[PDB]
Amino acid sequence: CGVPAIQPVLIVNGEEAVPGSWPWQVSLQDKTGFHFCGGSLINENWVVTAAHCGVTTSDVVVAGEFDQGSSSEKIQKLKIAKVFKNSKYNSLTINNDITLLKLSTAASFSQTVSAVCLPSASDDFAAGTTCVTTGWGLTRYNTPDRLQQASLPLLSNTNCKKYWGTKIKDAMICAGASGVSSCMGDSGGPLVCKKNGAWTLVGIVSWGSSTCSTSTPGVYARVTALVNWVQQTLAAN
Amino acid sequence: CGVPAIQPVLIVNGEEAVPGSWPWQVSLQDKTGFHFCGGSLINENWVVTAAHCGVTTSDVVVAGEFDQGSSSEKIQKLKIAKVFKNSKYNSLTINNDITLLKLSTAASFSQTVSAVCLPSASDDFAAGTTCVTTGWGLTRYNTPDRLQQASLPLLSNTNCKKYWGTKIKDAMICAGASGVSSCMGDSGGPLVCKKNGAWTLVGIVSWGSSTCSTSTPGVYARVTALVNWVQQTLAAN
Repeated sequence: CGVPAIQPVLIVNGEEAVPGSWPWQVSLQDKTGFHFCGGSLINENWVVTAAHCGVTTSDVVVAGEFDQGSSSEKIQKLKIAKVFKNSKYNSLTINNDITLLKLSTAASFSQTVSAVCLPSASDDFAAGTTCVTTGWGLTRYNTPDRLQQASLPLLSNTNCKKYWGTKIKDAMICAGASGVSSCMGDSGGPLVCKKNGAWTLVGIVSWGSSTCSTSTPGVYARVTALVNWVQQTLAAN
Repeated sequence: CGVPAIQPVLIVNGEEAVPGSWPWQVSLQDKTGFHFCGGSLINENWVVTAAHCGVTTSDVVVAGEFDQGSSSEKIQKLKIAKVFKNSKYNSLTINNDITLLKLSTAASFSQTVSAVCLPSASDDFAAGTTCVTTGWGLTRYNTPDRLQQASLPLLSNTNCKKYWGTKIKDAMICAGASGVSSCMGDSGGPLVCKKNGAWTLVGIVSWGSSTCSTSTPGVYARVTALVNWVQQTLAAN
């Protein structure tokens, strides 16, 4: 996992990504074809997203897109067999914001469709570390056709509390406050960090500034606090 | 519909309701028993809630509760056969925020469990009209065991724009700004108005002040703009 065939070359204030460079990035679409949330493939049969995306078996997982306005990409619209919302999820506090999507039919991995790595529960993602977030959410609080990316730093929970207070829980990790912002439509999408040459999912786009303020920290589901559940869920289904 | 057997006697700044007086009010609970959203029974097999509640077939519809901390109420924990999210729903803008829940097994109507009425698409709910909202959301931005209620006035879209601007769409109806506020956990719940002696669902608790400010208007899904879909959905399933 985590090594794109098409190497990425480095959301409000983001940049257009190189087509197919974030192979695990999928798009959650309603019956209507409307993109409402991002997702990350972890294997050919499972997608990780935000519990708040409120995905159902009537939504579809779309893989391999770059330009959502395009009809010329070899994309995969996959049916969802079932929705696994983490029982620890608290919608009131947006805590433990993660849901697993089991596909009815397996994605066909290619150059443009592949898996992101998942970390170990004990892994350390240090404050100051520069990671990348991707997605098709608003670029202006203004919806892009083409997939955007942005490099941004991890913050420590303590420093994040400075902005958000008691809203930040252990199962949360803050990123941003750097001149870029994840925004409406980015939710469920990946926050990845590169190490020993591969990308690991450290966060799931969860919530942030009501106006996608670029000077405010973005909040993501801390994958290290949720990976045991991911593993438990895959093991059992 | 809309005529409680146990007559209601007239959420932040609300009041405890008379037990069983809002018979259509249900509670959406996760596997864990955690109440995350409200709902309204429209008949013995269907529940109307907010699309944003992100309900799945793994959540349960609970009917007949007053005190969620109690073990002595004759309540009904109903399985959900399927989730019908309105395809018009836009999560980015929280527009057309409605989902229908079809129960696996029919609720047993009683004195404490019954249906709310649905209006006609053409119905007029005038600004200034006093309605009631119910639910178990926070009473302080602080979660209540016992069901709360609050009377509050309808606002016109135009006046509401004054506070929320372009966020207010045609499928939205504002209520509050009156000294009471719907709050986290109230979502999916009812906004009912009494006329010709019965209660009609005019709104579905949708969104509002990030701090449940009592001087800010609450936003609810305007049932008149969604009732045709409700009827279409029931007709077909």
